[PDB]
Amino acid sequence: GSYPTDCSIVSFLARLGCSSCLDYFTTQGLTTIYQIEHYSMDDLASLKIPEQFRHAIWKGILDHRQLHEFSSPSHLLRTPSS
Repeated sequence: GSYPTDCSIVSFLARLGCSSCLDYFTTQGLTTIYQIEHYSMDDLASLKIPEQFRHAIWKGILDHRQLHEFSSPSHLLRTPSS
């Protein structure tokens, strides 16, 4: 519902076994996983998601972010700004 989407908090949470947590996401306006693809433990906690769930959920979101940006020691450089 509401425009086409890919990964939803419903399926995203279902895979982790915490679909009930959706109420906390919807209560703030989050229905898609992408909407929180870059969510922090703070934001997740702000929505009212418990620490026992925010961690699991947060973990799932992080794993999704790694797909877009991988990490490796001594491989690629970057141009830092102070």
